[PDB]
Order: sequence, then structure tokens, then C-alpha cells
Amino acid sequence: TSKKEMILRTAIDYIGEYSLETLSYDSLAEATGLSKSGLIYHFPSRHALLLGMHELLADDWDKELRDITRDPEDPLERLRAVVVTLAENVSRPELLLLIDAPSHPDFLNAWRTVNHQWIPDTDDLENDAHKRAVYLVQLAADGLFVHDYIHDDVLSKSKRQAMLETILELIP
Amino acid sequence: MRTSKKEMILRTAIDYIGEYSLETLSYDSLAEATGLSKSGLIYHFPSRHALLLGMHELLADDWDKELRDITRDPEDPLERLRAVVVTLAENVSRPELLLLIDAPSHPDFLNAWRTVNHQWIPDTDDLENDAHKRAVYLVQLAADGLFVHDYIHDDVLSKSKRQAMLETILELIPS
Ligand SMILES: CN(C)c1ccc2nc3ccc(N(C)C)cc3[s+]c2c1
Ligand SMILES: CN(C)c1ccc2nc3ccc(N(C)C)cc3[s+]c2c1
Ligand SMILES: [Cl-]
Repeated sequence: TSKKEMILRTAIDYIGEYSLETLSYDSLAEATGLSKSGLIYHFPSRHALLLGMHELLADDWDKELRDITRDPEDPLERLRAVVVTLAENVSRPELLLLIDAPSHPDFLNAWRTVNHQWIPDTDDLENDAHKRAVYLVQLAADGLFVHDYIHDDVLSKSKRQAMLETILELIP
Repeated sequence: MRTSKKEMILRTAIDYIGEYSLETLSYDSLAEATGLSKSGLIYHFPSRHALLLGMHELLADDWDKELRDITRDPEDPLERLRAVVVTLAENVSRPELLLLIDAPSHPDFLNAWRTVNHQWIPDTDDLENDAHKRAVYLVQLAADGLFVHDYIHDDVLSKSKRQAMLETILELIPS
């Protein structure tokens, strides 16, 4: 809708096809059809451009979670929503951006709010078996999310659904 | 002087990806990082493809050796699974993860990982119809989540928290 969002969506597609390393005002101008000046008006620095990409993807996840959560005041329903959203294979651009986020605290902070609001807390995991049982579900969901990239046998739709169901049954 | 020069070059290339990226790894940048001439690099790796293959093979071999070293009674699938979980509790490095993501770009790279995966990682044959296979794969998925944690989440999971979760995942293995 907004021009800023269109620029970001274009940049996200670009890094999957090419790379984060070659994403520049020049390559994004070609990809968007906008002039470099036009791009700079919306993203004053390359750091700001990358930050905007992280922020947009984090917001997309937050919106999907809010859309499917049955009871937002129930942590187990919020956990179910997280598991369901993670059941689909992570997209290539999203995975490459997540791997790049630790390069700067500003990028990690763009992801921090959605993580802080939806991922089960890690405080006292060492001494709280309940918190470990809940976090175990999160870890399995994360494994399903990245599966096709770290295993050499993509999951068929039926096997993926079977594992989603197996993880949902693991919720306390 | 503890390894071959060929292995040193590969370790330097892997570290180069860690400081920069896989995208900019080239004979030129590797020449600078190793202090060797392009001619010297070509002697060991005749093409960039050969260089990438060598990195996949080295990393796959490192994992296989770690698993062989810590697995007692390896003919028992459950002992292999317990050892695999322990090896995956330490977070993957960024260069290794970038290489795993890139492996499908050529069958040679996939093939480099095939032997180790086939010997140690459960297959998903008939997963939809085998409850025991799903129970084992659930453990594999949780271990994988621990392995990639710091690169799909914003927070680094501490050693003590990883230790606690490692124990929790091992408890999940059918016994
Ligand atoms: C684990 N992490 C950090 C992330 C980050 C962003 C994400 N975005 C999504 C966007 C849409 C969607 N749908 C099912 C529509 C699912 C997801 S899952 C997801 C997981
Ligand atoms: C899941 N995948 C694809 C992989 C690939 C390579 C790996 N390499 C290692 C090397 C050493 C080590 N140690 C604990 C010493 C642990 C690991 S875990 C690991 C997992
Ligand atoms: Cl069964």
C-alpha cells in the first residue's frame, strides 16, 4: 500500500534472489524503478533500509499471530498460535535476515518486541520444569520452521502436518 | 603446523564467511585472508566449486568425528539419537548455517552431507503412519531448534539454559 512498504517488500524479495551483500541503493533503484533520491527520502541510510526490512517482517508475524490466536490472554493459546505460524517452512529472505540480525543491536531490537510478546520466557528455565515443558514446544516448532534448510529431505505436506500435530499434542 | 595446509585454507575460508559473507568469498579475498597467492590456492582448489565442496566435506567430517567420539554402542538408534541431541545443543555458527542453506545449490554439496546424515539422523519414512518415528522426530526437531536458536531468535540462549533444555529433550526420548 504505502510506498515505504512497497520499497521494503521489493528489497526483501531481492535479497532472497541475490544477496544482502549486493543490496544497495543502486540495485534497489533498479528493482523498484524508483530513483536513488526517492529511495533515500524513505530510507536515509543503508542501515535504516535494513532495519525497516526487519521491522516489517516482525510486524507481519505479529499480525498473523494476533489474527489466529483464540484467546490472547491465555499463554497456552498464544503458544498454540506460535506453533501454527512456525509450521510452514521459513522463507529464504526471512531466514537470511534472521541470520543477519545479530550483526547489530538495532536489528535484534526490531525483532525483540514480537519475540518478547509471543515467545515463552526463558527466565528460571534451569529450575522450573513447567517453563521447560513449554519451551520444549517452542524448540520443536523452531525445528519444524527451519527443517528443510538443515535436513536433506524436504518434508511432504502430510509429514509436516503430522509433525505440527505431534508438537501441538506436546503443549501442557 | 597441526593440520595440512589444505585444511588450514578451508578453516580460513570458513572464518572468512564468519567475518564477511559467503557472497564475497573468492580467490581474491581468500588470497588476502590466507596470505597465499591465487596460484597457491588454485593448486589445492582448481575452482570455486572445489573450494565450496571442500568446506562442506570438512564440516560434515567434523560432525561425524564428534558423533563417533561420544557415542557408546552406536549400533543402538537410541544411543545415536542421545549423542546427536548433545551435539546439537551448542548453537550452530553463522558460517556453517549459511553453508547448510547453500548446499542444495549442487548435488556435490548435498552428497558431502549425505553419509553423516544417513548414519546418524533419523529418516522420516512413513512418519505419518508410525507413532514411534514421530516420537523420535519430535526429539530431532527440538534438538534442531536448540541448534539454530540464536539465529532465528533475537536473544542468545545461555549455556545454563541450553543445558537445562538439553536434559529436557533427552527426557523426551522413548525409553
Ligand atoms: C521464528 N521467527 C523469528 C519468525 C519470524 C517471522 C515469521 N513470520 C511469519 C509471517 C507469516 C506467517 N504465516 C503463516 C502467514 C508465518 C510466519 S512465522 C515467522 C517466524
Ligand atoms: C544439524 N547439522 C546439519 C549439523 C551439521 C554439522 C554439525 N557439526 C558439529 C561439529 C561439532 C560439534 N561439537 C559439539 C564439537 C557439533 C556439531 S553439530 C552439527 C549439526
Ligand atoms: Cl503407529
